[PDB]
Amino acid sequence: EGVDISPKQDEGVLKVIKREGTGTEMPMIGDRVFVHYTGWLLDGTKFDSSLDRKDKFSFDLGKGEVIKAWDIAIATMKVGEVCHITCKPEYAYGSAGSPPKIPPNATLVFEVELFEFKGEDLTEEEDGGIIRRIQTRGEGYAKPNEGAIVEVALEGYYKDKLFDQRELRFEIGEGENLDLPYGLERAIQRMEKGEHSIVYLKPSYAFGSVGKEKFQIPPNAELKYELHLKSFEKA
Repeated sequence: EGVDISPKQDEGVLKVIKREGTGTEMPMIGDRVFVHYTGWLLDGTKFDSSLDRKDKFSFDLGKGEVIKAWDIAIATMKVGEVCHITCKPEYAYGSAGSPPKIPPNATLVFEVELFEFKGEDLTEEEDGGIIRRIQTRGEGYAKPNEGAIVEVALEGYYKDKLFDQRELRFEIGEGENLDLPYGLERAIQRMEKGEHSIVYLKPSYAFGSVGKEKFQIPPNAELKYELHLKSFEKA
């Protein structure tokens, strides 16, 4: 019925906006998202919803945790948006389907409401110390380990102000000598080859209480780094 939002443009995913959202942004790849849904086969013989749960239905965008359609559809939504998505079998379950639930070559339709989306917490303890927003997915799945040699492009911001900008080759576990905050080294260890990302650092994972005098960074400071991972050697 509505706008074709399939990347290939084959009318595979159709979207009608039932209620307009708020704000300019949409979730990007790797972001965790929070929705409520109601879904049905085009014929309307089986029904499903997330509404029965106290908590929102949630997953990570782009990682293939849901039907291709959702990975596509949600990356077009805004906060508070309510929409209707029609999903041709190509972008859902295709030839075989998923017996017993979903019959062969079924088109699916969803009502989806996006409540919340947030970057990935990279900290082992999930304390919100390191948050990543992916700009460009990298090709690879391998990641650096402690002692690896990396080629990075990095740009540090304090209160939206650039203080550090370099293209360097260094060793994981030796960033301190090159004035790189600990959280950054830990963020790199989570990136893939060719990944462009924005990384948010709370003071604890930044320069902490000491600050960094030469970068005009006060003690106890939130840092935004925008960094690119070119290539690397594991050791």
